Amino acid sequence: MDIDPYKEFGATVELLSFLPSDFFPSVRDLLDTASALYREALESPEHASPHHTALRQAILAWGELMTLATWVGNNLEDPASRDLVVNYVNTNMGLKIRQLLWFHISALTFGRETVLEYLVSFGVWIRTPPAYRPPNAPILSTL
Amino acid sequence: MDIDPYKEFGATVELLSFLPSDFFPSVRDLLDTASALYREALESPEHASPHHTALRQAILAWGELMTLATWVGNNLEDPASRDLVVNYVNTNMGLKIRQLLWFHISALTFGRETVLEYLVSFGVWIRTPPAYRPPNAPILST
Amino acid sequence: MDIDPYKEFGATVELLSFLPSDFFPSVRDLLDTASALYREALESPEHASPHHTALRQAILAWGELMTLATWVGNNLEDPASRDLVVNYVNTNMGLKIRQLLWFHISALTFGRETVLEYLVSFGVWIRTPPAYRPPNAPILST
Amino acid sequence: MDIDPYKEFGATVELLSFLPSDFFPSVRDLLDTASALYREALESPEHASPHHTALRQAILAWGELMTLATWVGNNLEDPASRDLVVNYVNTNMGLKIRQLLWFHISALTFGRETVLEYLVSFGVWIRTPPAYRPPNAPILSTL
Amino acid sequence: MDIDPYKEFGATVELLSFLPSDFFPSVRDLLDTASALYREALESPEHASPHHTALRQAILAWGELMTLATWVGNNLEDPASRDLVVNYVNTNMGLKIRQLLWFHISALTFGRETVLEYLVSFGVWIRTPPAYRPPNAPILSTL
Amino acid sequence: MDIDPYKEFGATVELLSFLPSDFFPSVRDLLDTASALYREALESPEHASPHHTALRQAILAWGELMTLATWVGNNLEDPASRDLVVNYVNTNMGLKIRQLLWFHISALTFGRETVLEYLVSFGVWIRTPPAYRPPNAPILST
Repeated sequence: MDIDPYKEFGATVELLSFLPSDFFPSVRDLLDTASALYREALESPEHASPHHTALRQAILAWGELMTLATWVGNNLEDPASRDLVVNYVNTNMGLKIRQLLWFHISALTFGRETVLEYLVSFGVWIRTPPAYRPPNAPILSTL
Repeated sequence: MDIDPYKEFGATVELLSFLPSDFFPSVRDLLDTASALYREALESPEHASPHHTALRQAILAWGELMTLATWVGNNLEDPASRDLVVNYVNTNMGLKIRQLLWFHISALTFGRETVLEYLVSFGVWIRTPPAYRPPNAPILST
Repeated sequence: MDIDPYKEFGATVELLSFLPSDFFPSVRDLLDTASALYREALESPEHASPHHTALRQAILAWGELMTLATWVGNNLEDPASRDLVVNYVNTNMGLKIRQLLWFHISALTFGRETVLEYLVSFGVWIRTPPAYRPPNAPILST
Repeated sequence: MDIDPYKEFGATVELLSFLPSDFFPSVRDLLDTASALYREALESPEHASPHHTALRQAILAWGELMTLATWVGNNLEDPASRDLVVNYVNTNMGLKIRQLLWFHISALTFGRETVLEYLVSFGVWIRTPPAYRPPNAPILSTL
Repeated sequence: MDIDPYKEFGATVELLSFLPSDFFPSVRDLLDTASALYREALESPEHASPHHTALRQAILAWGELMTLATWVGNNLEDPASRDLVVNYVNTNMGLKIRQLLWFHISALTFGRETVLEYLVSFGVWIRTPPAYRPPNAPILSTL
Repeated sequence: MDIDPYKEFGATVELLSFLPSDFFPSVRDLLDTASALYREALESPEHASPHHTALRQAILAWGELMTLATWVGNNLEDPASRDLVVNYVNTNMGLKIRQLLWFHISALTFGRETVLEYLVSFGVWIRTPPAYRPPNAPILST
């Protein structure tokens, strides 16, 4: 069970490790986006796509991790350990959760095919060194 | 954002508030059962039933948390915070992950409706004093 | 070569990893039951169901191992190695042979699907703390 | 329950005790043969013939006996007992398991009828003393 | 024989001397992208295109070379020679492996004709002196 | 990417490693044969068959390894490391490249099915003992 979360969505995780951290914007932005755009889809008792379901589970998990951060904030005495822990959290689990959220929400809004083709073109782009790399990378949209 | 992860299956988090904490099992056994019964359906490219997807994401989350715990165990100095964090994980977040995993596993194998009937029958069983309560609470099979 | 002997029946060795060791019964009683219920179908020339074939080969293997144990008991000098080997057989290899025999016997008599349901229901029963667990775990019959 | 493992395959064990040990080659050769030729049949969750099923069970049993040998190798102090035990193993259980494996795999590759007729002719052959016995015994093939 | 490997696909090594070295990105990025895209089709027991087959052979070649690198790292004593071997490998032979990977992967995604047109357009781009050279080097897209 | 390159042609490294290593000829004679027969087809602009393509890429890999060999021979100072590296190459990677080249060449000349049958028959020949084995090993041909 080395399970790939994207295998049922056509892609893999090695695909997405090509592109950097900074392209993934803040967790709070993605959560607010998801809420504002698809609260009707999330809260309703009908699953339109498995993207929505994994999105629900990821949002719940991230809420639990925020509870973890708060609990460690309100109980531990050593500032070093607390800072190190929250740094690890908001860096690495931030990376992974932002990745997952971006993929699911992008595939919903713009379509699975378009996202896969975008990631193909981006993997071709960023894998080019600066000399022959264009300065303004591809951007995402439907048509 | 105020989501109940069970809203899409007819169930509700309040419905599991019937069940106590101690009832749900250790995590290692759950993961072992899940793998040994559904390895091929998990790793394969198919969302044959969305319970599979929830199980995928839950297992990945628990792996992420185990990586967190190991990272903390092999980097920090004060063992107080270390053991405290490990305890907090394995108790409190273990509760949520156990809830979610148990539910989705039971729904995969035995069926959603039968699981709902199991939960409500257990709530009837436990909303009852000890004496007239039979000592063999319901456990499920087909 | 990495074979699971249960792969051909929808089951999996990981699925039996739910069950503990002590649960499965002594070997002599299993062999007695097997013979007394299926002597004619075993010795007869017919592979009416492949569980019969697995049972044949398993009984022959256990007879081979009992012959091994007797051969060691009536040829060696140091009783340490003697009793050690006998213990190792009757515990560790007994585990595998008991697993295999119990499964194939239950599948012969009661049915493959019902046995799978039995295993998963037992896993639900045991992935549960002691208190809310009923003290009458499922046992099977028709 | 003096069960014959071959009664459901047309033959018996007294049939095969006519022919010698040496005709059965090494266990490792047979296992590697079985793997190389029919890993797709073994590992798949579909039983094509009861030969395959008994083959699975025999391979698992032999793996367990190898585990037995290793365990005795790693725990006992008396070299005499260890050597005697492993000798018994690789001689006698070697004989039986090689017999079983050869029969099943041969019947699969070449057919049950051909194997039974081969064993008939061989029992007629080796049961002849050297004077009137041919020097180059029968060999196995389809056509 | 000095086979021109790109000869089946209308392309040349002369066509690749248009491109500089730095244009090709790091090998780990290539492998990660290739995995996350087409891991299933690679491990799939089917030859979808000769591109796939050459890609499989090249991945195995790189695996052999990295295994060699690890062996030499874990057994050799003369350190300057060791480091020089490692750098020589991962630069000089990594270059050609990157050429191979990039070509076949881009041909899989976007098509052979498109890659050829890309290469000749890039040649027109770089063979222009830097003054009147436009600032945007072309890249690829399904847009 | 647990890749086995022979999957495109109905075989595996395990099916191929069923033979010993000594059977596999030296790489030099293989390149001699392959060149002196199919140089015109392999340098051609034509994907005549995937066997040719795997052969092309494999020959590139081996030529590049020989380039490495010459670089090492003409640029290191410590001859011990030179010997270790070079003989390690021609043993370990020599084995794999020999296997690959022989497979694809045999498939070109005689045909895929025939080479598979030859592997099977030769292995069953060589592992079976000589007395009851056929007197001569089979040798593949149309």
